[PDB]
Amino acid sequence: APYINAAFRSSSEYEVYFFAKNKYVRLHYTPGASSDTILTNLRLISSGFPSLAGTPFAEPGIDCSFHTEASEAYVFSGNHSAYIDYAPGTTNDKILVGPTTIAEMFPVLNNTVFEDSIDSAFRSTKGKEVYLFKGNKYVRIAYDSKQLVGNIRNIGDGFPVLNGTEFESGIDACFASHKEPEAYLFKGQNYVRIDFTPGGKADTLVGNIRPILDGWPVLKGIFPV
Ligand SMILES: [Ca+2]
Ligand SMILES: [Cl-]
Ligand code: NA
Repeated sequence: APYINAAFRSSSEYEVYFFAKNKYVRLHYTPGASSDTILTNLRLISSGFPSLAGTPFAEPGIDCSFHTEASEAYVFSGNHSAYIDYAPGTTNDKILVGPTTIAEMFPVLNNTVFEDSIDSAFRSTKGKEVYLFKGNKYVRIAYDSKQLVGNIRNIGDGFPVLNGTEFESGIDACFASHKEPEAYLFKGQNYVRIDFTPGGKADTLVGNIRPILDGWPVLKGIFPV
């Protein structure tokens, strides 16, 4: 039971979506402060995103997601994917593409460890790049061309600061902060903050690791879900 199974940052400034099982919350956050606030109380994914009702993303829920551009995002559940427009503040949310399987959405992932499911992913600052994580492996993909960038690598090799930590063999969830170029990584009950610089994964800065319920105290008594 990882506390947070998926996360992606909103088109709304300093807002983020955290998913756990078939449910989610929408938070307003402030880097540097423990002052985070719930804007949308824990509820069914299908309630917050009606276009997802009757799909793997509603039940059992979203296990990986990343922000792309505008109010669009990629979501996953097992071996399934959808490109969606969540249209913040309106009844106009919709699936642009899918549901389809991961390999159908991204043929470059066919016959890889990513085909059957993806642990987590976050939006890079460079071009249209996105970091995908599955076990102890990661790879960058450009979401527009849908082509891979670089080789599939061990997290520990691509990110030496994460080598030896609990993130080395996997990342349960993560998202790109509105404060660039930072990201948050989540593993089990813990999380950490990073400062990354595209191309130079080796030059990643990492903070000390903390329990989720201490860094985001507002989730206390709500998470684990
Ligand atoms: Ca996950
Ligand atoms: Cl994620
Ligand atoms: Na993201």
